[PDB]
Parts: sequence; structure tokens; C-alpha cells
Amino acid sequence: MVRIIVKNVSKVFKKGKVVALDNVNINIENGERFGILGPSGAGKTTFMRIIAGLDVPSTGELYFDDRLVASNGKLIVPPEDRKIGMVFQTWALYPNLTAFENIAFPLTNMKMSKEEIRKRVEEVAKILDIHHVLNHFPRELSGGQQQRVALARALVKDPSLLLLDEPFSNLDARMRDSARALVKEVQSRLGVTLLVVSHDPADIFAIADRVGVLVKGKLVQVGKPEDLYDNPVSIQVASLIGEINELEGKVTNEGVVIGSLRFPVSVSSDRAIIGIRPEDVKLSKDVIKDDSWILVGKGKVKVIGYQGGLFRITITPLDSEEEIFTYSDHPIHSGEEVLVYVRKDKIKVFEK
Repeated sequence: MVRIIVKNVSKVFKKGKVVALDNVNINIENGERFGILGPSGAGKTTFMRIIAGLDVPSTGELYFDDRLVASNGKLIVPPEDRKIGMVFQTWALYPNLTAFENIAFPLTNMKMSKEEIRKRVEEVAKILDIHHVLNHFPRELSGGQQQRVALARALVKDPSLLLLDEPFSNLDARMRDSARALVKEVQSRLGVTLLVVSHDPADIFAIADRVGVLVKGKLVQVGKPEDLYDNPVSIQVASLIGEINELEGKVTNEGVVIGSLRFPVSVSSDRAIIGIRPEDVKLSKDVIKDDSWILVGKGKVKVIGYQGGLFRITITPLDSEEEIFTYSDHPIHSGEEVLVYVRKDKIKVFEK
């Protein structure tokens, strides 16, 4: 419901020694679900605090629709006037206010009567299915209920923009899919612009339609999540959007050579970095009968792990310490020699 224009936004700390954001430019469309991923929780948080109005750009400008909200060290439109709801891992529920009180809090100075506040709080709580625990303090709420109360608090003033900073990080891993689905439902229902920052790509895949990746304060790539996943600009971006094996080898006429492995790709440099995601690797003891996989050579099993009911099999090529891991239903025991197949079209290569 609001367009956000981020224009040459930079932010420094420590009198300039730390550059948290460096000339960031993004135009977020009204109702878009946009995500940010990157190695720096602090920098992503810096970006979110600037959008919220809790901080300002050192240089550059920020617009909500055609409205200049911050510019060159100045806060022009404060948080309370920006039509934003915040769900931030760092903004907890107030422990000694009930759920009702926590959700009513933002309405305190909105010129509403007691009945108007009650009606609005009850309406939102009904929609989020926490109307029956309004009298509980936060400690007496389940995790899911706490999540819902925090979202209700963010939605009580009918915002145009919902800002989420590590919003599911307090939940047990098993409850996060449900929380991601709730946010999806709320966004669809309200049509709000939504910005989400997270270290976890599952959050971005579940919620965002376009994502930017921040590295050293710079937006290095922006696109649909699946596009970053398959066509990352660098191995660093490749790894931020999902698991990937990173290998280094020599460029030859026959491919990139890494011990007993040879990948049928090339770059102009003497050496190359190969990226191959675990789902794009398959192991066998003899040749398989499947033209959708290509042989890249022999390897030896180094170690096995067990996660998610699957075996995580790590191999190395012969005559190399480089590792490749993949997941499988059955193990191949340590020390075994195996053939290594990959999906040809999924090999990522970069100049070293």
C-alpha cells in the first residue's frame, strides 16, 4: 500500500570508520514482499531501522510514495507518522501488560475512546485467533500466541508497511513454517508492503517475491529468490541463499580439474571456483542409467552425518582435500570409492 524509494542511502558509524550501508538504491513497489539477506545482522538491522524511522541515512534520501521521510542526517517524518507496523526480534512484548494491553498500547495517543480502542483490539485479536487469551500476560502465552500478539500489536493501527526483522527467531524450528504461513496470509489480506530481513533463506523463500543481498554494506544482487538461487553473481551470494559446495580448481581445455574430478565448464582465469549445491550431486558405486546426470569423476567418502532423517555424505576427490557433500536415503560408508555425478546445468563457476 506504499511505495518505498531508497535513494543513495549510506549510513556510517564510528565517525565514518564503519560503513554500514554504502549507496543503497532500491525501489520497492506498493504491496510488494521484499526481502534482504546478508552476512551482517547489524547492517540489515540498520537498513530496517532506517526504513522504520528509528535511524536516518547519513547521506541519501528515503521516500514513502512521494513523501520525503529522511534525508542526509535528518529525520523528517518520524516513525509514528509513517504507517508502519514492526515485528522485530528485539522489540519484545511488555511483560507486565496483558495481551490486551500490549496490543492497545500503540493506540494510546490516537484520539480514540475507550470503546473504540477495545473494539479495535478485539477485532484484530479475533482475526489472529488470540481473542481468548487477551487477559494473559506474555509469560502465560505459548510461543505461537506470543507471535500472534506481537503481530496484532504491529497491525492495530492499520499500517501500509509491515517490517519484519528476524521475526520467527524466537520460535522452535518446528513452528516456523506455521508462522511464515500466517505472515503470508496477513500480507495477502491487507495488501501491505512487506519488508523482511533474516539470516535464514527459508524465511525469504516463504515470504518474499524479490530479494536483495547485502554484502559489506552494498546491495550486490537483487531479484527473485529462485533466480538468485540458480544464478548467483558470486559464490558468496550463492551461499547466502542456500547450501552450496565451494571448490577450487585449475582451468584446462578439458574442464576445471579438482583432483580426480573434472567439471565441464571454463572461465578466463587460471583457476576457478566451482559451486555445486548438494541436491545437484549424486553418488554411486558403478555407472547409473540416467542421462539427466553427468559424470565428473571418482571420489572417496570422508565422513557421514545424519540430519532430517537423511544421510549427509561428504566426499573428497582422490588427490584433493576439497569437499563435496550431498544428502541421501542410504549411506555409503567412509572410505568407499564412489562415482560422482552432477546436474550439468546447475554447475556454477566463477573466476578465482
